[PDB]
Amino acid sequence: GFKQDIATLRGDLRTYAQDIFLAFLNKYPDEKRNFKNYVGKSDQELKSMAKFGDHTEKVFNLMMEVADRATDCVPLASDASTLVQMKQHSGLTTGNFEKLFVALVEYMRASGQSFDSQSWDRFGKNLVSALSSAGMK
Ligand code: HEM
Ligand SMILES: CC1=CC=C(C(C)C)CC1
Repeated sequence: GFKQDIATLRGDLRTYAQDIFLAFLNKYPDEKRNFKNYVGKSDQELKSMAKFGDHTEKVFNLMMEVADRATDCVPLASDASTLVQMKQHSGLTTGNFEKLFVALVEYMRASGQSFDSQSWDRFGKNLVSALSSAGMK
Protein backbone atom coordinates (compact mmCIF):
# COMPACT_ATOMS: atom_id res chain seq x y z
CA GLY A 1 0.00 0.00 0.00
CA PHE A 2 0.86 3.71 0.30
CA LYS A 3 2.97 3.41 3.52
CA GLN A 4 5.11 0.61 1.97
CA ASP A 5 5.40 2.71 -1.27
CA ILE A 6 6.83 5.63 0.85
CA ALA A 7 9.47 3.13 2.18
CA THR A 8 10.27 1.75 -1.32
CA LEU A 9 10.70 5.25 -2.81
CA ARG A 10 12.82 6.34 0.22
CA GLY A 11 15.03 3.15 -0.36
CA ASP A 12 16.31 4.68 -3.66
CA LEU A 13 14.99 8.22 -3.48
CA ARG A 14 17.65 10.17 -5.46
CA THR A 15 17.01 7.84 -8.45
CA TYR A 16 13.14 7.67 -8.13
CA ALA A 17 13.05 11.49 -7.70
CA GLN A 18 15.10 12.05 -10.90
CA ASP A 19 13.18 9.47 -12.96
CA ILE A 20 9.77 10.83 -11.84
CA PHE A 21 10.68 14.50 -12.29
CA LEU A 22 12.10 13.66 -15.77
CA ALA A 23 8.85 11.82 -16.63
CA PHE A 24 6.97 15.01 -15.50
CA LEU A 25 9.12 17.43 -17.56
CA ASN A 26 9.08 15.17 -20.70
CA LYS A 27 5.28 14.60 -20.46
CA TYR A 28 4.53 18.36 -19.98
CA PRO A 29 7.42 20.15 -21.73
CA ASP A 30 5.88 23.66 -21.01
CA GLU A 31 6.52 22.95 -17.28
CA LYS A 32 10.30 23.60 -18.03
CA ARG A 33 9.29 27.38 -18.06
CA ASN A 34 9.50 27.14 -14.25
CA PHE A 35 12.96 25.55 -14.58
CA LYS A 36 14.76 27.47 -17.32
CA ASN A 37 18.19 26.02 -16.25
CA TYR A 38 16.87 22.70 -17.71
CA VAL A 39 15.99 23.86 -21.32
CA GLY A 40 17.89 22.22 -24.24
CA LYS A 41 19.18 19.32 -22.05
CA SER A 42 18.82 15.52 -22.44
CA ASP A 43 17.89 13.46 -19.40
CA GLN A 44 21.54 12.29 -18.96
CA GLU A 45 22.70 15.99 -19.15
CA LEU A 46 20.17 17.01 -16.43
CA LYS A 47 21.34 14.01 -14.18
CA SER A 48 24.89 15.58 -14.47
CA MET A 49 23.69 19.11 -13.29
CA ALA A 50 24.21 19.59 -9.50
CA LYS A 51 21.03 21.57 -8.79
CA PHE A 52 18.87 19.14 -10.83
CA GLY A 53 19.87 16.24 -8.57
CA ASP A 54 20.09 18.41 -5.36
CA HIS A 55 16.76 20.24 -5.73
CA THR A 56 14.87 17.10 -7.12
CA GLU A 57 16.04 15.00 -4.16
CA LYS A 58 14.93 17.77 -1.71
CA VAL A 59 11.51 17.99 -3.53
CA PHE A 60 10.98 14.23 -3.02
CA ASN A 61 12.44 14.22 0.53
CA LEU A 62 9.62 16.68 1.48
CA MET A 63 6.94 14.99 -0.71
CA MET A 64 7.64 11.72 1.19
CA GLU A 65 7.34 13.56 4.61
CA VAL A 66 3.96 15.05 3.46
CA ALA A 67 2.85 11.55 2.25
CA ASP A 68 4.07 10.01 5.55
CA ARG A 69 2.13 12.53 7.70
CA ALA A 70 -1.13 12.10 5.62
CA THR A 71 -4.17 10.21 6.96
CA ASP A 72 -5.82 8.02 4.26
CA CYS A 73 -3.82 9.94 1.61
CA VAL A 74 -5.13 13.30 2.96
CA PRO A 75 -2.13 15.64 3.76
CA LEU A 76 -1.99 17.86 6.86
CA ALA A 77 -3.34 21.43 6.39
CA SER A 78 0.10 22.63 7.81
CA ASP A 79 1.90 20.79 4.98
CA ALA A 80 -0.36 22.37 2.26
CA SER A 81 0.17 25.89 3.79
CA THR A 82 4.00 25.28 3.83
CA LEU A 83 3.85 24.32 0.09
CA VAL A 84 1.64 27.40 -0.74
CA GLN A 85 3.79 29.85 1.32
CA MET A 86 7.25 28.74 0.05
CA LYS A 87 8.84 31.67 -1.99
CA GLN A 88 10.06 29.15 -4.64
CA HIS A 89 6.29 28.36 -5.28
CA SER A 90 5.28 32.06 -5.80
CA GLY A 91 4.82 31.40 -9.54
CA LEU A 92 2.65 28.30 -9.13
CA THR A 93 -1.00 27.12 -9.54
CA THR A 94 -2.64 23.78 -8.57
CA GLY A 95 -2.36 22.77 -12.34
CA ASN A 96 1.51 22.43 -11.88
CA PHE A 97 0.96 19.97 -8.93
CA GLU A 98 -1.83 18.12 -10.76
CA LYS A 99 0.59 17.44 -13.71
CA LEU A 100 3.45 16.35 -11.42
CA PHE A 101 1.10 13.72 -9.82
CA VAL A 102 -0.31 12.58 -13.22
CA ALA A 103 3.31 11.83 -14.23
CA LEU A 104 4.14 10.12 -10.84
CA VAL A 105 1.04 7.81 -11.14
CA GLU A 106 1.81 7.03 -14.82
CA TYR A 107 5.46 6.21 -13.86
CA MET A 108 4.17 3.91 -11.07
CA ARG A 109 1.68 2.18 -13.47
CA ALA A 110 4.49 1.56 -16.09
CA SER A 111 7.07 0.30 -13.52
CA GLY A 112 7.55 -3.42 -12.99
CA GLN A 113 6.52 -2.84 -9.35
CA SER A 114 3.54 -3.32 -6.99
CA PHE A 115 3.09 0.44 -6.14
CA ASP A 116 -0.42 1.35 -4.94
CA SER A 117 -0.95 3.75 -7.86
CA GLN A 118 -4.62 4.35 -6.83
CA SER A 119 -3.48 5.70 -3.40
CA TRP A 120 -0.91 7.98 -5.16
CA ASP A 121 -3.63 9.31 -7.52
CA ARG A 122 -5.88 10.12 -4.53
CA PHE A 123 -2.90 11.68 -2.66
CA GLY A 124 -2.29 13.93 -5.70
CA LYS A 125 -5.96 15.03 -5.88
CA ASN A 126 -6.13 15.47 -2.06
CA LEU A 127 -2.94 17.52 -2.13
CA VAL A 128 -4.32 19.76 -4.96
CA SER A 129 -7.61 20.18 -2.91
CA ALA A 130 -5.51 21.10 0.19
CA LEU A 131 -3.31 23.52 -1.86
CA SER A 132 -6.59 25.17 -3.17
CA SER A 133 -7.98 25.52 0.40
CA ALA A 134 -4.58 26.94 1.61
CA GLY A 135 -5.04 29.71 -1.09
CA MET A 136 -3.03 28.53 -4.14
CA LYS A 137 -4.75 29.68 -7.39
C1 HEM B 1 4.52 17.74 -3.49
C2 HEM B 1 5.12 18.46 -4.46
C3 HEM B 1 6.29 19.36 -4.25
C4 HEM B 1 7.18 19.48 -3.21
C5 HEM B 1 7.20 18.60 -2.01
C6 HEM B 1 8.11 20.55 -3.50
C7 HEM B 1 9.16 20.92 -2.68
C8 HEM B 1 10.14 21.83 -3.03
C9 HEM B 1 11.33 22.03 -2.28
C10 HEM B 1 11.73 21.32 -1.03
C11 HEM B 1 12.05 22.98 -2.97
C12 HEM B 1 13.41 23.51 -2.51
C13 HEM B 1 14.51 22.81 -3.32
C14 HEM B 1 15.90 23.39 -3.10
O1 HEM B 1 16.11 24.58 -3.42
O2 HEM B 1 16.81 22.67 -2.66
C15 HEM B 1 11.29 23.38 -4.11
C16 HEM B 1 11.69 24.36 -5.04
C17 HEM B 1 10.99 24.60 -6.18
N1 HEM B 1 9.84 23.99 -6.57
FE1 HEM B 1 8.75 22.70 -5.54
N2 HEM B 1 7.78 21.07 -4.66
C18 HEM B 1 6.72 20.45 -5.19
C19 HEM B 1 6.09 20.69 -6.38
C20 HEM B 1 6.47 21.62 -7.33
C21 HEM B 1 5.86 21.78 -8.60
C22 HEM B 1 4.71 20.96 -9.12
C23 HEM B 1 6.54 22.84 -9.22
C24 HEM B 1 6.42 23.41 -10.59
C25 HEM B 1 5.77 22.79 -11.57
C26 HEM B 1 7.56 23.26 -8.31
C27 HEM B 1 8.43 24.28 -8.57
C28 HEM B 1 9.51 24.57 -7.74
C29 HEM B 1 10.50 25.58 -8.17
C30 HEM B 1 10.46 26.37 -9.46
C31 HEM B 1 11.47 25.59 -7.22
C32 HEM B 1 12.74 26.49 -7.13
C33 HEM B 1 13.65 26.45 -8.32
C34 HEM B 1 14.30 25.11 -8.41
O3 HEM B 1 14.39 24.47 -7.33
O4 HEM B 1 14.70 24.62 -9.48
N3 HEM B 1 7.47 22.52 -7.15
N4 HEM B 1 10.13 22.65 -4.15
C1 LIG C 1 12.93 22.75 -6.41
C2 LIG C 1 13.10 21.97 -7.66
C3 LIG C 1 12.22 21.07 -8.06
C4 LIG C 1 12.51 20.29 -9.10
C5 LIG C 1 13.71 20.38 -9.70
C6 LIG C 1 14.12 19.45 -10.80
C7 LIG C 1 15.60 19.36 -10.98
C8 LIG C 1 13.42 18.20 -10.29
C9 LIG C 1 14.73 21.39 -9.29
C10 LIG C 1 14.18 22.44 -8.58
